[PDB]
Parts: sequence; C-alpha cells; structure tokens
Amino acid sequence: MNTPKEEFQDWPIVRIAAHLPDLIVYGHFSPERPFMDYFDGVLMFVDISGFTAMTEKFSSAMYMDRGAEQLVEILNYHISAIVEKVLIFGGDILKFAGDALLALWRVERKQLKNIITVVIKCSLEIHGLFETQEWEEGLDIRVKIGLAAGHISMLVFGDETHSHFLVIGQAVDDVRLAQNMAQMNDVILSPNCWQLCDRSMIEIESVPDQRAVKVNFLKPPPNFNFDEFFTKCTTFMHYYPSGEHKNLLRLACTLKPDPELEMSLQKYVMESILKQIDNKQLQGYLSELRPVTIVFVNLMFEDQDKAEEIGPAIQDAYMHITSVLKIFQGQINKVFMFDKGCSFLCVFGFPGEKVPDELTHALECAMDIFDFCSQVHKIQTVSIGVASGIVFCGIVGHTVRHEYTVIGQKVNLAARMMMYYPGIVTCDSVTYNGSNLPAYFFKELPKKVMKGVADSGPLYQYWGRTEK
Ligand SMILES: Nc1nonc1C(=O)c1ccccc1
Repeated sequence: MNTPKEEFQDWPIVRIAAHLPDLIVYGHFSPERPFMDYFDGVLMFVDISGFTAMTEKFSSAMYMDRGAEQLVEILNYHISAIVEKVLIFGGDILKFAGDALLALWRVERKQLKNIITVVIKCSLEIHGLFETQEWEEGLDIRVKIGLAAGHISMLVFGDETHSHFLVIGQAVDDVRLAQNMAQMNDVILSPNCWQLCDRSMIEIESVPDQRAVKVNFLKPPPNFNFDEFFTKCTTFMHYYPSGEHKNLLRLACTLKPDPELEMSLQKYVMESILKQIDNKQLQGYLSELRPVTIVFVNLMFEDQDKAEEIGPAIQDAYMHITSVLKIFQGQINKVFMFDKGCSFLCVFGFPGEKVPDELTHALECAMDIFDFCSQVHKIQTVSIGVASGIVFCGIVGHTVRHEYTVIGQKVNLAARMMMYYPGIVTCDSVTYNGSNLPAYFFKELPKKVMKGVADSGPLYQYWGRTEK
C-alpha cells in the first residue's frame, strides 16, 4: 500500500489555538469563575513600541488607502521574528498588546535558575534580530526587554460564553517595572530574577536607584555548550515540539478536533475572529484603520498582592462590564494587569459593530461601569479613559501565534488618561465635541504631561447628568 504523508493540520480548533497561549490551550481547568492557579516561571516582556509607533504615519495619503494593510504586513514581519525566537527557545507567548508582548517559561522552582539562562540567551538573540535594521532614515526598529522570575498566579474569569485570563503577582509587576527601565537594546532583570539566576553565566550592572540589573553580557564558562544545555532544559518543557514534531513551532499545530475543547477555547476569541476562522469572512476583513472609541477601564484593588481577593473582584466587575458593553456592541479587546491595576481595553465601533451615537453611548457606558465597579467589594479605585479617533485594528503576530489587536495614539491616550486622572471618567476633545451632550455634563481638566502623548488636546471629565 501507498503511504500518503502530511497529517492535515488546518482544522478550526488549530486556528483558534493560534490566538491562545499553551497556558490556556493545554490548561484543562475547572468551570468555576473565577478560577485561580499558582505556579513559578520566568517572564519576558518585550516592548515593541519602537516600531508600533509607526501607526500614525500609515494614515497619511502617502499610503494611498492601504495604510492598514501595509502596517499589519510590516509589523507582522518584525513581530513574527520575535515570536519565532520565543517559541524556539521554549517560551509561551501569553498576550500581545499594541506596544508589547509577554512571554512565559513555566517551570518547577528548581529549574528557574537554568531557565533564566535560556531566557537571557533568547533575549539577546531577539535584540540580535534588529542590530542593523531601519526604514526611511530611522533605526528605532529596536526593542526593550524586561525579565522577571518567581511566583505567578493565574486568573481565569468570564461567563458562560466568554473567557479571559491574566497572570498576576509580584513577578508580573516586576517584569513591567524591569521593561520600562530598559533602554533600546537592553535586557533588564527584576531583583528576584537576578537573585535566582546563574550568576556565573552573566555580567550585569546596577541600575541607578534600582535593585533591578542590566545584563551586559552572557559569558558562559569554558566548556559550556548552549545547545547541550538547552537540550537538558527541554526535559522540563512539557510542550516543546519534539520527535516527529520537532519541525513545528507549536505543539498546538497538532491539535485534533475535539468539540469539548473547542467549546472552551473559542470563548477566549472574538466572534468576528471566529467568523474568519470558519471561512465565513474574508481573511483580510479585520485589518483596518477604523474610527473607534476606546474606553479603557482601570480597577485598582484595596489589597494589590492578594490574588484570592482580586479574582472575585475582577469577576464581579467583568460580569457588569460585559452586560453594559452588550447593550452597545462594545467589545473587550484586551485585559491587562500590573501595578496591581486591572485594565480592560474596551472598543466601540469594531468591524461590523458600527452604529451612530457611539460617543454618547461610550460615555454613558463608561459612567455605568464606573458607578457599578466603584461598589464592587475590594475595588478601591475605578478610573476610565475615553478617547475616539482612527486606530489600527488587525491580527498581529505570527501565523502560529497571533491576536487581534488595536494600535494607535488614541489607545495610548485613553490608557494614559485612566492612570493620570484616577478615580474619574475622562474623555478627549473628539468625544466631548461629538457627544453634543450639554457642556455642563463635563468638566474641563488641567493639562497633564503624560508619558507617550504629545498634544493630547483639551481633556474633560465626564461629570454626568447631575451635579450630584
Ligand atoms: N497580566 C497579564 N496577563 O496576561 N497579559 C498580561 C498583560 O498585562 C500584558 C500587557 C501588555 C502586553 C501583554 C500582556
């Protein structure tokens, strides 16, 4: 008999799995929401704002109405290379944002030391991708890397139709802190990472007024062989592609149809993405420069380190947020957490979710969320930033690991507003002027210098319908 080869690997379940980390794909968790689990790992936070700041100029007439198509193409070219490095070195890309990606090497406590070495090497090789690369006249196509290590908590929250996850805890906070100490081309280790690492491998230096350290060099001992060392480390990497599947970047590429599993995984993925996955929408429909309203919600907790308290709080907030968003076809694009604040990047006006009065509704939705979440047990402060303008939407990443992501100055603005104007609902000038709501529903705010925003324009507090 003949032996035709090539296992078919393009099933819907596999396509869905591209949008998710191994943490979720192979997780098999209880149905309770919230669900929490705990482990140890090494984290890598790669700041990619250097080249995703490209977005503004892709709206220029120069790109002849193909700005979004060109932007996703060039971004994915670069980001794909980063993802491949992460994957080949054994890491799990947890999420993408417009300005960063976060990767995890989950391992038993005893192997943290050796895995940090692996992750440093990976980091250095990532920087190596960009050492001599630019466009037009600007080589700011470079990245900044923070690494952290230690205890990590995982939270899964959602309802019967939608799920979201976060990793949280000090190591997660640490990786964020480390990355924003990094200059271009730097690899910065959190204090704990530095404490736990193989100091014989690496030369570091101090970071002024900081216990974090900068990696100057990976200088391995005389008879060290990284490839053999890596192979030893793979013993502790549950899903590293191997044997007959050593040619694949992800084990998830080998997933077979399993309706129960697919039911669980699809809950993490937006319906419009599922439509594309199911070949019921053109594969390029979701790459666009689109006017939207961003409602960025930040929840700060009474006790920031107590995962057991924050989980139920986020779940309670989520249940309300999703109900309010349904009422106006708003969608949660991302959920993020560091600094102890949990933030929901909500979007009004995504593809196929048009509808006029987007501004009035965004503001009313923001206020509703604010009022409700402010009453949630353990939520100390709610802050909401509302900004409206043209943003890039598209699936960003590698073929095998990518996510629908929104990128733009207005996303950054809403994000900065919620942090620099805590405890209130704020909006930009577009939103204020477009709502046409009475002017006394607002308060004109002092201008604040916000990191990453040049010329925010006049900003406003949405005070609401009444003085009280
Ligand atoms: N915490 C988290 N758990 O999953 N993702 C995050 C997160 O904050 C993040 C932020 C920016 C980019 C990528 C991830």
